[PDB]
Amino acid sequence: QVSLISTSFVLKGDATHNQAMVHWTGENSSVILILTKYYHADMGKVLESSLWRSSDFGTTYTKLTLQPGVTTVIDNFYICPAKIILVSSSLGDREQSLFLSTDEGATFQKYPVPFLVETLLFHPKEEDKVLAYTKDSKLYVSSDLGKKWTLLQERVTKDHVFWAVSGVDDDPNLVHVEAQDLSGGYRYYTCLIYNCSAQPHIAPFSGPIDRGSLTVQDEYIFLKATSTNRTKYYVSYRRSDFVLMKLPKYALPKDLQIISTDEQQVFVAVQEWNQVDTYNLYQSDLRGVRYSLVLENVRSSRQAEENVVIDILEVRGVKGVFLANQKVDGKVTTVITYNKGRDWDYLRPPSTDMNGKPTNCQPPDCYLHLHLRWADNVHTKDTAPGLIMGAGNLGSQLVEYKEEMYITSDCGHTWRQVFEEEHHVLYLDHGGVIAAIKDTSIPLKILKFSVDEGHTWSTHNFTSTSVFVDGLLSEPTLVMTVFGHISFRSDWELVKVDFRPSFPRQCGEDDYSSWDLTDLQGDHCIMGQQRSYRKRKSTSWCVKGRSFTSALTSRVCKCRDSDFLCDYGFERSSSSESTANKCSANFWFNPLSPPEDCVLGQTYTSSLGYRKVVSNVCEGGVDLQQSPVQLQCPLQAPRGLQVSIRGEAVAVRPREDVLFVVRQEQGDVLTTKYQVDLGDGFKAMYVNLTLTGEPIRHHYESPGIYRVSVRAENMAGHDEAVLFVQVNSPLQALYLEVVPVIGVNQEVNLTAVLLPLNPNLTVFYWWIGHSLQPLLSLDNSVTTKFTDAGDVRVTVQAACGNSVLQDSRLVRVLDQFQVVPLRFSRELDTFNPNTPEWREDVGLVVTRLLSKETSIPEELLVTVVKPGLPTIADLYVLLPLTSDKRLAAVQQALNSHRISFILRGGLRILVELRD
Amino acid sequence: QVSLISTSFVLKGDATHNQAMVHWTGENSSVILILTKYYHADMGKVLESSLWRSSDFGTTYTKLTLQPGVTTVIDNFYICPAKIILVSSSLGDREQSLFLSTDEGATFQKYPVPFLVETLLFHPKEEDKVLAYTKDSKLYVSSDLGKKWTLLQERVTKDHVFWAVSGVDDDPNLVHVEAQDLSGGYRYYTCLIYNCSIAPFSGPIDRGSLTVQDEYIFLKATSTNRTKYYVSYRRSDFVLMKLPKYALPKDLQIISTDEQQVFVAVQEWNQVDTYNLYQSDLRGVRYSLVLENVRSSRQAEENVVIDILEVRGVKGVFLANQKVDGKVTTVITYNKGRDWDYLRPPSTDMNGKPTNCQPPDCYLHLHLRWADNPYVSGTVHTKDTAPGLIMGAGNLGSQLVEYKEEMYITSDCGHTWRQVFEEEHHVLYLDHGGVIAAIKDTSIPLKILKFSVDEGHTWSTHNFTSTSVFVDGLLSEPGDETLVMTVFGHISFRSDWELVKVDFRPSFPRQCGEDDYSSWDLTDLQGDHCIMGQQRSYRKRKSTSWCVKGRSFTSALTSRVCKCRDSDFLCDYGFERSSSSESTKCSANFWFNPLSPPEDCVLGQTYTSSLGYRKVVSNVCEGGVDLQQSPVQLQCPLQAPRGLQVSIRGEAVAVRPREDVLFVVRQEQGDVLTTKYQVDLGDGFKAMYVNLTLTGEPIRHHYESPGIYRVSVRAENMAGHDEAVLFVQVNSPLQALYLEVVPVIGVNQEVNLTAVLLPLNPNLTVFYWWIGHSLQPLLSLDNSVTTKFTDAGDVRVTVQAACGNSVLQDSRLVRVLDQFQVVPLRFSRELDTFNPNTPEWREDVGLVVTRLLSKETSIPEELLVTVVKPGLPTIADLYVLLPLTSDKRLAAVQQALNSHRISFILRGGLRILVELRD
Ligand SMILES: *[C@@H]1O[C@H](CO)[C@@H](O)[C@H](O)[C@H]1NC(C)=O
Ligand SMILES: *[C@@H]1O[C@H](CO)[C@@H](O)[C@H](O)[C@H]1NC(C)=O
Ligand SMILES: *[C@@H]1O[C@H](CO)[C@@H](O)[C@H](O)[C@H]1NC(C)=O
Ligand SMILES: *[C@@H]1O[C@H](CO)[C@@H](O)[C@H](O)[C@H]1NC(C)=O
Ligand SMILES: *[C@@H]1O[C@H](CO)[C@@H](O)[C@H](O)[C@H]1NC(C)=O
Ligand SMILES: *[C@@H]1O[C@H](CO)[C@@H](O)[C@H](O)[C@H]1NC(C)=O
Ligand SMILES: *[C@@H]1O[C@H](CO)[C@@H](O)[C@H](O)[C@H]1NC(C)=O
Ligand SMILES: *[C@@H]1O[C@H](CO)[C@@H](O)[C@H](O)[C@H]1NC(C)=O
Ligand SMILES: *[C@@H]1O[C@H](CO)[C@@H](O)[C@H](O)[C@H]1NC(C)=O
Ligand SMILES: *[C@@H]1O[C@H](CO)[C@@H](O)[C@H](O)[C@H]1NC(C)=O
Ligand SMILES: *[C@@H]1O[C@H](CO)[C@@H](O)[C@H](O)[C@H]1NC(C)=O
Repeated sequence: QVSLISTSFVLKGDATHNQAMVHWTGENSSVILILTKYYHADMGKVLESSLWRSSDFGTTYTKLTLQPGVTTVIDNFYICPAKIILVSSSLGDREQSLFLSTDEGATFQKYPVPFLVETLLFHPKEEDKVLAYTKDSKLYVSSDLGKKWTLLQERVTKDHVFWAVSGVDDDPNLVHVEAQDLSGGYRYYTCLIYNCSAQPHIAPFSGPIDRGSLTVQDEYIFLKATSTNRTKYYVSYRRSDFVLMKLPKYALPKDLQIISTDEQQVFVAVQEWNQVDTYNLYQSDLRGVRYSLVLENVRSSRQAEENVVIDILEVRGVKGVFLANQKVDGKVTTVITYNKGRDWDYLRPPSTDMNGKPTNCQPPDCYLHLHLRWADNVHTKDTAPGLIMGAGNLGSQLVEYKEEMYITSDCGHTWRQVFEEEHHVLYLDHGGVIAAIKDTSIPLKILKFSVDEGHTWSTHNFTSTSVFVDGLLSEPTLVMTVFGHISFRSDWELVKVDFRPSFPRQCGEDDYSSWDLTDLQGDHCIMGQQRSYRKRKSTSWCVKGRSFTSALTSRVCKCRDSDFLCDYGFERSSSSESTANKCSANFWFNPLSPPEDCVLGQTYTSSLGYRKVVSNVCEGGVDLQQSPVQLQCPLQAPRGLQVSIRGEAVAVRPREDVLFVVRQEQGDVLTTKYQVDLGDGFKAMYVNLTLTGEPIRHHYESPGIYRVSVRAENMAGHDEAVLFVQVNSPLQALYLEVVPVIGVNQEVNLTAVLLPLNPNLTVFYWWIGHSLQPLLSLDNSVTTKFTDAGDVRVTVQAACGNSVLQDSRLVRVLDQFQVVPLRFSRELDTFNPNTPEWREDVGLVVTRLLSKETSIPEELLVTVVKPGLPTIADLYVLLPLTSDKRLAAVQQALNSHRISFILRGGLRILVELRD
Repeated sequence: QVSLISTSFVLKGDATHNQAMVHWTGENSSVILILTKYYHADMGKVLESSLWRSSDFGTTYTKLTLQPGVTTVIDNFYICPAKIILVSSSLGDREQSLFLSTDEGATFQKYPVPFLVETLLFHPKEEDKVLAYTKDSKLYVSSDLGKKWTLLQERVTKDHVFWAVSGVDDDPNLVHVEAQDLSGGYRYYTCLIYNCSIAPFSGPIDRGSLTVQDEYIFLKATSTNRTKYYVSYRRSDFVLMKLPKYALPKDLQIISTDEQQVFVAVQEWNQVDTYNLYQSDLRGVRYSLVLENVRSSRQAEENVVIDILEVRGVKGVFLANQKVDGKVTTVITYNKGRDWDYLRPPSTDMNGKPTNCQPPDCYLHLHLRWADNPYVSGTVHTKDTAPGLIMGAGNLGSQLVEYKEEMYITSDCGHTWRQVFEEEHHVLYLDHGGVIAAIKDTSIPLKILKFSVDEGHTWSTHNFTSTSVFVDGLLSEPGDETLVMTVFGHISFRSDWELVKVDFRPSFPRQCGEDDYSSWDLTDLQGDHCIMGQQRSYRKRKSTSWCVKGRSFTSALTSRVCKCRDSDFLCDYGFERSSSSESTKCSANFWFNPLSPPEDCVLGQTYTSSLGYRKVVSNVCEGGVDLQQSPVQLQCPLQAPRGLQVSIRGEAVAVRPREDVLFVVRQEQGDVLTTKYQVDLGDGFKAMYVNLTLTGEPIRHHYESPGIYRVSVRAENMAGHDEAVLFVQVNSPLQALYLEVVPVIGVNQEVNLTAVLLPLNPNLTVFYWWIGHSLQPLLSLDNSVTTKFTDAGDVRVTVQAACGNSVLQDSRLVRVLDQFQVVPLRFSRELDTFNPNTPEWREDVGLVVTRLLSKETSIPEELLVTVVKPGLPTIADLYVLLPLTSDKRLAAVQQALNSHRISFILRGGLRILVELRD
C-alpha cells in the first residue's frame, strides 16, 4: 500500500516538562537544535532549561552542557538571518550572560553583559551587527557579534525600533528609534551605529507621538501625531518629506493599523465609529496618501493589552488573494477576493463528503464560512500555491459549535470537505503529501495522510504507545517530526517520519499538468495577468524535487473596466445597478477644492475618479487611462486672522505698556491692508504687519471695556479679527459679613462687601467648610445652613479683573440654646457703623450687664446685634428644667429692670424685648 | 477836644491802578517801601509795576528806577526775618531776574536766575540762607543771599517744605521736604545743604506732611480700607495716633500745637459740616474729646477752614462756632477747652432799648472766620493784638444769620460785652490798644474817621481829609508802639493812589509812668480768679491820664499760683464725663477698658497706664497732693498673635503645576519672640517653623497634580492662638474652545448659543457673552444661553472663557434676515446612523440640499439657505429669501420636494430622501 520509516527518540533527561523550542540551522548541514524550557505559573514566569543538539537528521541527540556551573539559557535564542551564527541569552536573579557560536553550535564561547536584557534584533544583511533592548528601556548596539557594547538611547519605547531598508535609504547603518523627550513627549530619532552622539536628526518638525512609530519592511514610513481636538497621521514615501494622509473628511477615525504594505501600495484598517467590533479596510495610492474605501466591516478583538487583531488573511501562495470576515448586525459572514480587494464574494459550498448527503446548502440561501484567526474554544496554512485548508462552518454565518476541516486545491474555486473536528495539518514537498493529526485531549497513535491533494486519505500507526500530540515540524524534503510527551512518562519524545521510501523517483518536467488560474466567474485575466501553475499528475509517483517550478505560463491581458477602481472621494453608485462599475463623486468632496496647506510654487495632482489597480500589468496606453497630469495650486485668501496681547492677555491696568500682536496663516505674498481700531478713537491703517514682526504699543487712560478690531484686506479675500479687553484694575480690600454665631438649621445670610459699590463684573468663590470644591456665585449675598455643630470656617474669594481678594471668618454653630429677640433704642442708629468690632463690643457690654442683673454665668449668654441697618439683636442662652428659671430671670431683668447703656456724654440707650 | 496831624501824599505817577504792597523795614530807621503792581483780567494776570521809597515817616516818597531798561518787579518782594535785607523778584515771558539790597533799599544790585520762580522762604535765624520753589515744582537753595544757586529736589509738593526748628533738632541746616517717588508715590525726605537724600520712618503719603513751628511732627499715611496718622515728638520714632476706636475718622487738621500740647480737628461722619475738637497729651498720642461740633467749609480747592480762634492776648482763651441741626451757636472757653459757655449779651447801646435779649432765651453770637456776603461787604474778622481787647461783628439772638452784622467789643476778655457800631467797620489798634480807630467798610466814598481813647466807650468823629476817598487799606508802624496810622486808597476814582498819614502823638505827648495804670484782675464768667491754676492781673490805663504806653508794655505783672482743684483736671484717653455739662466725673466708656496692653508692647519695655484723669497740660497749680493720681505704672505682658496673614507673592490668581510658587506670611498687632508656626500646604507637606515674619523670606513650592489646595498656618504662643487660611487653585490647561451657533436665523427667533470647551464638564468656569452693539458683556455660569435679534443684517457674537488664569475667546458672524419664508424639512431615518455633530458635515449637507433644490427648480441658489440644526433627530429648516412672485417659488419648491423626490447618495448603495415636516 504505502512505504515509510519511523524513528523514535526520547530525551534521556527525565527532568523535562512545560515548553520546548526546536529549530533547524542551514541547508545541506543536517544539524538540529532543541531548547527544553520550563515555565512557571502564578505570575512567576521564571525559567529552567536544557540544550540538545543533533547532527544527523535528528536521530541521535546529545545534551550539551557549559562549564561545571550549568547556565540557565532563557527561552529566546537568536539565529542570524540569511550565515550560520547562534546567540544564546541567560538570565537569573539580576545576573546575565551570553553565549556565541559560529560553528553550528559546536563551540559556545561565553561573554558577559554589562546591562539587563529583554530582546535582540539583528541586521537584515550584516551578520555581526545586532542591537539589544535593555529591560529598563535602554537601547544598546554592537558591531562585533555582541562581544563589546555601546549605548544609544535611554528612553526607547517597546518594540518600535527598526533597521534601515537593505535596498532603500542608501545607508546601511541607520537606526530609526522612538524615544521619550521632555516630560510627557515622544519623538522620532535617527542615529547611526558608530556615531549616535550628536549626529542624529529629526525628520518630523513637531515630533509629538503617542507611541506609534512604524516602518514596515518595504519603502514606506508612518507616523501618528496626537493633537488637541482631532489626531492626525503622516506618511513618508522613500524617506521623503512627510505628508498628512487623506482619509474621508467626515468619516472620523478613532484608531488605525497598517495591515500590509506589500508591493507598491498600502492596506490600512481604520475604526470609524467606536463600536469596538468593526474596522474598515482602505487602500492607498503609490505614495500612500490618497486612501479609498475597500471593505466595510471586519471583526476585531483585543486579546493582549497592547495588541489588537483583525480578521484578514493574505494567501501567500498566490499574490493578491485575500480572505476576511465581516460582521453585520449579529451575523458573521466570510468573504474572499482575488482582485486584491476590488470585489469580494462568498465561498462556494462543497455539497459532498465521504458521508455527505447532497441535501445540504445551495448558493442562494447559505454559503461556506471559515474561522480565520479566531478560535472560540484553528490553523489555516498556505505554503504551496492554491492549497488552502482550514476549519469552518457551513450555513448563514459562523458559530462556536461546528468546526469542520475543509480544503481547496485550486485557490478557492472548488471547495471540498475532509475532516470533522479540528486537525493539525502539515504540508510536505510543496504540497506533495498532506499530513493531519487529530487535535484532542485524549491520547492517540493514528496518523492521517493524503497524496492526491486531499481526495483520498490513509491511516497509519506511526508509533506503538499512544502519545499526547504537542507539535509538528518539517525540514527547511520529506522529513516530518512529531514531538510530544507520552502517556505513561511525562518526558518528551520525538518521532521522525520519513516518506522518502515511497515514490523514490524524481519528477521530470513532463510529469506535471497545467492548471489555469481562474476565479469564481471563470475568468483567466486576473490582475491583468493570465496565470497557470503545475499540478502533479494523478498517475505519477515522484518527488517534486529540491526546487519547484510553477507559474511558468504568465501572460498579459488588455486593460478592461475590471482593472480600474475608484480614487479618493469616489464611491460605487447603486452597487453597480445600471450596467457595470461606476465611480461617482460622493457628496462631501468635489474636485474643485485645493488640498490642505497648498503653498504657492507647489502643484497638487487632482483625479477624475478612476485609478489603475496598483501593480496591475495590463497593456496600457489606451483603454480609459485617464492620466490627468494635473499640476496647479491657487492663491490663498487671508484665513485664520488672530489678534492678541503679548502673553496670556485679557487683563489691563490704566497707564500700562500694552503690546498687541497679529498673525496670519495662509500666505504672505499679497500686499494687505490692515485697518485697526482700538475702541478709544485711535484709528490706524498699516501694511505688512505679519511680515514686519513688530508689536504695537498702547496705554489706556480711562478704566473700562474696549474692543480691538482688525481687518485684513487683499485682492483674494477679506478677513476680520476682534478682541475684547477689560481695564478694571483697582481692588483695595474686601470683607466677609456674616453672623458670628447661629444655631443649627438656621438660615444664614452670607455677604461679600467690596471696596467699589456694586462692581459691574465680579465672580465669587464660596468655601463652606469640609467640602473642598467651592460654589460659584454672581451675587454679593448667599444663603446657607449648618447641619453640624461646633466651629466652621467660611471663606470668600473675589476677582473682578486679574486680581484676587480673599477673606475667612470663623462661626459657631450651637444646639442647646434658647433664642430671645432684642429691641434697641432708636437714637443708637445715629451712631451705628457696620464695623464688626463695634458690634462685638456692644454685645460684650450687653452680656456683662445681663450677668450683673441676673447673677447667672456669663459664658452662657451670647449677644449678636446683626448687620441690619435697624439695630436688631438676638440673645442665645445655652443650657450646658432649670432653664425656665433662667429664661424668666432674663426676661424680668430686661423688662422690669431697664438695662442702661452709657454711649456718649449724656446719652443713654435702652434694650428690651422685640415682637 | 482832641489834637492830631494829617499829612497827605499822592503818588505822582498817574499811571497807577490795581494793587499795591506797602511795607516798613526795621526799627529806629524810618524807611518805608511801596510796590504798585497792575494785575490783568481775562485770565492774563501779567503785571506792570513801579517802586516807591521814603526815608521820613512816609512824607516824601521818591519813585525809584533801575537802569535805562525798566524792570517790572512782580508782586512778591521778600524781607529778611528778625537784619535789614531786601530781595525783589522779576518776571517776564520766560525770563526772570532778582535784585538784592542790604542798605534798606538804597543800592539794588541785579542778578539773574537760572530757573523759574513761584515763592521763596528764608531761614528763621540765618539772614543769608534762603530756598526757592520753582514753578515746575522744583526746590533750590542758596546760602549767599540768592546770588548763586544749587538744586535739591525735583518733584516737591506745594508749600509742604519747612526749615528745622531753631531751638530743637540740634541742626540748623536741615530741610524737611515732601516729594514724589516712583510712579504714584509720595515720601518725606530730610536733606542737607551739600547733598539731598531718610533717617525717620516713612511710607506712602497723599500729600500731608506737616511740621508746626514747635517741637511736633506729623504724618498722614494713606492705606487701602482705612487711612492712618502718625506723630513724632522731639523728632523721635513715629507712633500711631490714638483716636476713639470706633469713632471712625474721615479727615483731620492740626489746629494749634501751642505750648506743650496739640489740638486737632477730626471729622468723624461725612457731614461736610461738623468737625470734632480733640486734645492730646505731651507726646501727642493719647487724644481725648473736647468739643463736639464746629463749622467747616471748603472755600479754596486745597484749603479748608474751621471756625476756631485762639486769643493771642491771653493764652488759653478760645472761641468757636457750633452747628446743631440747622442752628449756629457761638461759644467761648477760658479753661483751654475744658468747659465752654455762651456769650453774655450787652443789653445797651447809644440807641439801645433794654427790652433786648436776656440770658435764658437768647445770647450773643459772632462771625469768626466766615463771611457769607450775598450783598456788598459783610466780611468779618475778629482781631486781638492787645491783651483782653476782642472786637468783632456778629448777631444777637438764638443763632447767627447772614443779615445782621453789628460791631461789638469787649475790653475785659469777654466778661463785659458792649455794642459799638451798626454795619461793618475796619478796626485798627494803636499803642497796645491805646487808641482804637475805625472806618466804615462800604462801596460809597467817605471822609469820616472814628476813634476812641477810652477802650471803646466814647467815640469821636473827625474829617481826616477834604475830598471823599475810596477806602482801600489801613496800616501802622512796626511794633504797634507808636501812633502813626496810614490810610491808602484812590480818591474818587481819580485813577491814582493817595496815602494819608495820621499822627495822634500831639494829643498824647506824655510818656506813661508805672503809676498811671490801674490793676484789673482776670476773671471768667463765674467770677473766679484761679484760671488755669493761676491768678492773673493786667494793667489798664487810667481814664484820667493822657500818656503813651511806651516802647515796651508791662502787663500781667501780678501772676500767682492757686491750689489744684476739681476744675484743673480732665479725662484721659477712653474716658468721658457722666451725665451733662453744668450738672454733675470721668467714667470709662464701653469700648475701652484699662486692662488692655498698648500696641506692640515688647518684653523689656514698660508702658504707663492711666486711671482716667490727667492734669491740664501747662497748668501750674500747686501739685503734690489734690488728686494727682500719678500711677508710676511700669509693666508689660507678652502679646497674643493678631492679624495673621498668608498670601502668595503678588496677586496670585491661579497657578499651573510645576511652577515656582512663593508663599509669604506676616503679622500685625504685637510681636512675640517664641512662636510656633505650623504649616500645611494641603498636599501632605507638613512643616513647622520659627521666626517666619522676622526672617522676611518666602517659601518655595511646586504643585505636581492639578487641583484645589488649602494652605493653613497656625501661630501659637503662650498668650494666644491665631490661624490663617488661603485657598489656591491649580487649573492650567485650556487648549481650545468653540462657539456653536446657527449661521443664519430670522428676526425675533430664539437663538441657542453654546460654548463648547476642551473638557466636557469643567468644574468652575465663567462665560463672558458679547451680543453685538452693547459693550458691557453678560456673565454666565452655564454653557448655553438664549438670545434674539431685533436688528437685521450681520451681527458678531463673541464668547470668552477662563477657568483658571488663562483665557480663550471665539467670535462668529451670523446673518439676521427679514424677507424670508420658512419651510420645515424631514430627513430619512437611516441618515441618523451616520450623523456626527460636526458642523462641517452639517454645512456640506445643507450645501448639497441647496444644490439639488436649485437643479430641480431652476431658481437662484443664493436665495435658498438650508440649516440642518444640532438636534440628534435630523431636522432641517429652509429659508427662502425674496430679494407676489414668491408664491410661485414656494409652490415650485413644495412640488420639487413632494412630487419630485430629492435623492442623496450617502455611501455605496445607500440613498437618503428629504420631504416636508409636520
Ligand atoms: C545542496 O544539496 C543538494 C542535494 O543534496 C545539491 O543538489 C546541491 O548542489 C547542494 N548545494 C551545493 C551548493 O552544492
Ligand atoms: C565617529 O566617531 C569616531 C570616534 O569614536 C571617529 O573616529 C569617526 O570619525 C566618527 N565618524 C563620524 C562619521 O562622525
Ligand atoms: C510689503 O510692502 C511692500 C510695499 O509696502 C509691498 O510691495 C510688498 O508686497 C509687501 N509684502 C511683502 C514684501 O511680502
Ligand atoms: C436674609 O434672611 C432673611 C430671614 O431669614 C430672609 O428672609 C432673606 O431672604 C435673607 N436674604 C436677604 C435679606 O438678602
Ligand atoms: C530806638 O531809639 C529809641 C530812642 O533813642 C530808644 O529809646 C530805643 O531803645 C531804640 N530801640 C532799641 C531796640 O534800643
Ligand atoms: C547724600 O549723602 C548721604 C551721605 O553722604 C547718602 O547716604 C545719600 O545717599 C546721598 N544722597 C543720594 C541721593 O544719594
Ligand atoms: C467836615 O467838616 C464840616 C465843617 O468843616 C462839617 O460840616 C462836616 O460834618 C464834617 N464831616 C464831613 C464828613 O464832611
Ligand atoms: C528671632 O527673632 C528675634 C526678633 O524678635 C531675634 O532677636 C532673634 O535673634 C531671632 N532668632 C533667630 C533668627 O534665630
Ligand atoms: C473636578 O476637579 C477634580 C479635581 O479634584 C477632578 O478630578 C474632576 O475630574 C473634575 N470634574 C468633576 C466633574 O469632578
Ligand atoms: C434651545 O434649547 C432647549 C434646551 O436647552 C430646547 O428645548 C429648545 O428647543 C432650543 N430652542 C432652539 C430655538 O434651538
Ligand atoms: C472640535 O472641532 C469641532 C469641529 O469639527 C467642534 O465642533 C468642537 O467644538 C471642537 N471641540 C471639541 C472638544 O470637540
